[PDB]
Amino acid sequence: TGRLMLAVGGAVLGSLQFGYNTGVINAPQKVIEEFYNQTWVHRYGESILPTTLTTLWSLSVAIFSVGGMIGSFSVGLFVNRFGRRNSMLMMNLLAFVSAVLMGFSKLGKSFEMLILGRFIIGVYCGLTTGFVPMYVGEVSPTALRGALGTLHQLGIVVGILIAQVFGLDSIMGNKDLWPLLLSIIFIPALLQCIVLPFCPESPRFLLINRNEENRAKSVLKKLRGTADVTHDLQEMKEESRQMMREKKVTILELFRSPAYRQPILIAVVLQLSQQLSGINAVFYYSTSIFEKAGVQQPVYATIGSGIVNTAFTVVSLFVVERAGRRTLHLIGLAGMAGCAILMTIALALLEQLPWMSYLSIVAIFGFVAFFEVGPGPIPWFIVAELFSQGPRPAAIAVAGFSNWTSNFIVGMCFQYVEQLCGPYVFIIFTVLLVLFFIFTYFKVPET
Ligand SMILES: COc1ccc(CC(=O)N[C@@H](Cc2ccccc2Br)C(=O)N[C@@H](C)c2ccccc2)cc1
Repeated sequence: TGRLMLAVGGAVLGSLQFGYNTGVINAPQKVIEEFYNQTWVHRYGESILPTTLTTLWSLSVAIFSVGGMIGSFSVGLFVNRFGRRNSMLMMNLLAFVSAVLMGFSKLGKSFEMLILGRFIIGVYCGLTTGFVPMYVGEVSPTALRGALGTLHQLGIVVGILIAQVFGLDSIMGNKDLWPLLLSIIFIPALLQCIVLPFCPESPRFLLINRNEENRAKSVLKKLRGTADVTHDLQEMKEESRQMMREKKVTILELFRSPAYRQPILIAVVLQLSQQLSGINAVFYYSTSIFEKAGVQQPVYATIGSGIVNTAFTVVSLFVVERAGRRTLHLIGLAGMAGCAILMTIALALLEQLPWMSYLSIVAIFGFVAFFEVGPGPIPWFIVAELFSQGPRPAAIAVAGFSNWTSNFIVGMCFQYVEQLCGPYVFIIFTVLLVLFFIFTYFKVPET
C-alpha cells in the first residue's frame, strides 16, 4: 500500500489533466476572442463578424469533444497491445504537441493551431478516461479497489477548478498569459513522464495479455506490499475465467440482436441526459453566462461553481451506496430542472431587480450541485450493471460515443441557441431535463 500510492498518484495526473483541459476555456473566453478578431484584421483588413466569431470560438471548445470520441474508441487498441503503463507514458506525446500548438498559437497568429491543439488534447483526454480507470483497478487490492477508483472523478472536478482558478485576471486569464494558461499542461505531463517509468506495469497485463505467471507476482509483492500473493494471483486467474467464459460481443452485435436493444436504449439515453442537461453549458460558459447576468467578478462565480462541484462530488460518494440509483437520478434531474427555471427567473427579473444576479449564482450553484449527485455518476453505475463481462466492453464504447456526441452538441450549439432564446436558454435544458425525468420514471429499472 506504500508503493501503491505512487502507481495511482502518477496515473491520476492524467485525470487531473482531463479536468483541466475541460474547463480552461471558461474564464479566458473574452481575451481569446479578442485575439481571433485581432488576427482576422491583420490578415484581411477587416473586423471579424460576430456570428462568425461565435461559431469559430464554439468550434475551438467543441472540437475537443470530437477528439475525446476518437480517443475513447482507441483505448482498447493501445491498452491490450502496448500495456497500461506504457500507454499513458507515450500518450504524453499528444499533451506536449498540444501544449506547443496552443502555447505558440498567439505568436503564430493562428487560431488553426489552437483549434488543432484543442483537438489533439481531446484525443489524449478520450484515451485517458479509459487508461486511468482501468489501470487503478488492475493495481489496487480488492478491498481498497472501490475507494481508489474514485480518484479519477476527483481528478476531473479538481482539474476543472484549478483551470478556473488560474483563469483569473490576477494570474493567467488575461491578454498576456492565456497562451501559457493553455500550455501549462506540460508540467503535469513532464511530471507523469518522470513518475510512470518507475511505476509498475499492470499485473493483469502480465498474467493474461502476456502470459507471465511468475513476472506478475514480482509486481504484487512490491505493489501489494505483502510478501506472498498466492490468493490474489488466483483471484486474477478466476476472473480471467469469468471475463473470457462468454464471448465478448461487439458493437455491431449489440444493435442487431433484440436481446440488447432495450438495455442499450437506457444506456444511450442516460448518456444524453448527462450532457443535454447542460452542465457543460456551465463548465464551458460559466463566466459568459454570469456576465450576461449582472454578476460582478464573474470568474469568481465560475470558481464557485467549480468549488460547489468539487464539494458535492465528495458528498455523492457517501450517498451512492447509501441510497438507490433510480432515486438519486430522478432527484438530480428534478434539482437541475428547478435551477434551470430559477436561472430563467433570475435572468428575466434581473433587468428590473438589480440583485437577481445573485440568484443566478444560487441557481447555477444548485444546477451543478444536483448534477454531481444525479446525472453525473449514475449513468456509469447502470451501464456497467446492465451487461455481463461479454457485452459490457461494447456498451462502454457506445456510451462513450453517446457521451462525446451529446457533449459536442451542447458545447458547439449552446452559443448558437443563446443568441436566439435569450434568457430562455435554460428552458431547453428544463424541457430536456423533464423528458429525461419521464424516461427514467417508467422505462429505466433499478439495481
Ligand atoms: C465506467 O468507467 C468510467 C467511470 C467514470 C468515468 C468518468 C467520466 O469521464 N465521466 C463523464 C463526464 C463527467 C462525469 C462526472 C462529472 C462530470 C463529468 Br464532465 C465522461 O465524459 N465520460 C467520457 C469521457 C467517457 C465515457 C465512456 C467511455 C469513455 C469516456 C468514465 C468511465
